[PDB]
Amino acid sequence: VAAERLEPRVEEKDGYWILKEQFRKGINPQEKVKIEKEPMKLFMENGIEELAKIPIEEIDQSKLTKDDIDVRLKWLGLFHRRKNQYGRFMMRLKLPNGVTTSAQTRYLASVIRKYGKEGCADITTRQNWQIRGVVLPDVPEILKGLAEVGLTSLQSGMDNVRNPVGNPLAGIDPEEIVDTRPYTNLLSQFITGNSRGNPAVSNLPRKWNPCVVGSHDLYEHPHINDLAYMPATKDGRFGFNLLVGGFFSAKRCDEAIPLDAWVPADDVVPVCRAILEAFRDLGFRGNRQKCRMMWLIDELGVEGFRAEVEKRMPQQQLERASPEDLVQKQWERRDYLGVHPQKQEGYSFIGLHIPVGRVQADDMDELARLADEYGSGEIRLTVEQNIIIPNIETSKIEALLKEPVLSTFSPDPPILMKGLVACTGNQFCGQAIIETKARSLKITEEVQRQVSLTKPVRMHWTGCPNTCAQVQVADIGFMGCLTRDKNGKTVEGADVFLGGRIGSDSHLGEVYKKAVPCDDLVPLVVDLLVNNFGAVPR
Ligand code: SRM
Ligand code: SF4
Ligand SMILES: O=N[O-]
Ligand SMILES: [Cl-]
Ligand SMILES: [Cl-]
Ligand SMILES: [K+]
Repeated sequence: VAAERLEPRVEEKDGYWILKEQFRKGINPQEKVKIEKEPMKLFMENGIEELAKIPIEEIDQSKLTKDDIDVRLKWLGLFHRRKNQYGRFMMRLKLPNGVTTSAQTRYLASVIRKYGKEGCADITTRQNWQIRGVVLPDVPEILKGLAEVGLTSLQSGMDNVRNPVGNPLAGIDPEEIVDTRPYTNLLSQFITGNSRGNPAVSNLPRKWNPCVVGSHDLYEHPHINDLAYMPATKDGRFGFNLLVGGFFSAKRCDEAIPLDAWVPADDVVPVCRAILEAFRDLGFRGNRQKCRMMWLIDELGVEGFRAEVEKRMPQQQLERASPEDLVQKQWERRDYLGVHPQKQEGYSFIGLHIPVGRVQADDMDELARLADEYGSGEIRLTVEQNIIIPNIETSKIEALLKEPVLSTFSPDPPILMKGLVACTGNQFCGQAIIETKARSLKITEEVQRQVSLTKPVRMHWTGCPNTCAQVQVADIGFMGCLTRDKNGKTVEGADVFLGGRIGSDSHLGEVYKKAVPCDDLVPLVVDLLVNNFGAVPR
């Protein structure tokens, strides 16, 4: 690698970071959008106020403003559903560690309630909230309303640092390694500039996913994050070994690799900053399929990339990885659904199944009511698109289990539902090839009617090769495709994946059988469960 390759390609100009004039050749169209107008100005210079007043039909008549609503608004967490729900915006938060309050939940419910049939909300595979139905004229008021209740939607889409994932049992599990909340909180504060915007990390070549591990279970999926903090003691000091570059895409899925770096616990933010600066400064900005950070690591080599991180650390210090980390390889991932005692004597948490992560406003209000009546007004989201209500006095559990809403959001649903994960799909997502959420529920219900089993089989449904629902981690994964029935008619189908493992002994699954019509999946899956996962026909 020539020394010229290491020249930073972006520069700070008037509070924002822009590609240098000599590093603009051959850039992709998204890079051109970012140069044409700085997306962060919509928030930081209140550009949204005037934009929101322009009728959408008028907005669509010019490239600049159409790009504002279709692309730049993703820096404010707003996602125009142009193809499948025209004129409506999905809105996505920052929610470090998946932690929400009842007041925040009620606020979000109040926003979606306004939109009637166009509104609903979803828990995401980064333990985050998305709300739906938003119209552009309401955006300024919603941004103000979010801030009022202590929420931000900043930098949650496009070429930004995505939701910092942590241990859903942080602070409450007797078996936790380290409470991840302080760290994910710090990361989110750093990323968003304390909810004011942080332009230093908002012009990346591509999206970038961070997580902080605090569980032996590895609930945080460190193997598939761009930066994963693995708790590790080194030379008598608590800190983190760092894994880098994990990612999924249509073209390529790769597990994170060791940076060969350990940082003291207090250096979590400094090293996040150093890694992001190196990625921002040096990353490829051509073909979008080759812009994730792993591609830079491969170009420089991991040692070459490490040197770039090291030079950007305070005092240019970056220790080598600790020989061992604190995560115990002797471990079985634990079910968190149901009632579990906390480390605080006399308290329990309850994990509740949210079918395919989908809720309506009334459901949100009810969950918020439960968290207030039974817990501490806290609702935690999980990456399987479920919830945990922590901090419940154990003597209240008997009454809680009788609450009518628990018949819908159950502490003990059938085992296949416990592990079911599904992306948005074509109800709202323009890239989706198939409908996912309704279909996956229907198929799973039919499968479980036919077989019983005791193994916690994890089934993931994703609507297109972007694999937002992570089919490569599943015991059985389903990737949307179009295929053909016996008469040659177009039908929805799935490419079926097998081989995904999570926890310490992680492994990426691969296509097992292509082009299976969705209407033919039940017998295939029933047989796979009996033959490979110990299921028994009813
Ligand atoms: C909501 C969510 C799936 C869900 O049902 O839970 C989701 C939904 C979408 N993803 Fe994703 N992704 C979601 C997690 C993921 C993950 C999983 C993860 O983070 O562990 C991945 C795979 C892992 C990874 O990225 O390394 C993922 C890979 C993508 C990709 C492919 C990235 C790539 O490098 O090629 C895109 C397309 C892109 O960014 O170019 C995409 C694009 C999109 C968009 C924003 C596309 C769009 O504008 O329509 C989807 C919005 C649909 C909608 O209305 O909801 N989404 N997306 C997840 C939101 C997470 C969050 O709260 O921030
Ligand atoms: S996997 Fe495809 S269909 Fe599903 S939410 Fe992601 S982009 Fe949309
Ligand atoms: O928002 N899915 O990258
Ligand atoms: Cl995006
Ligand atoms: Cl679209
Ligand atoms: K779920």
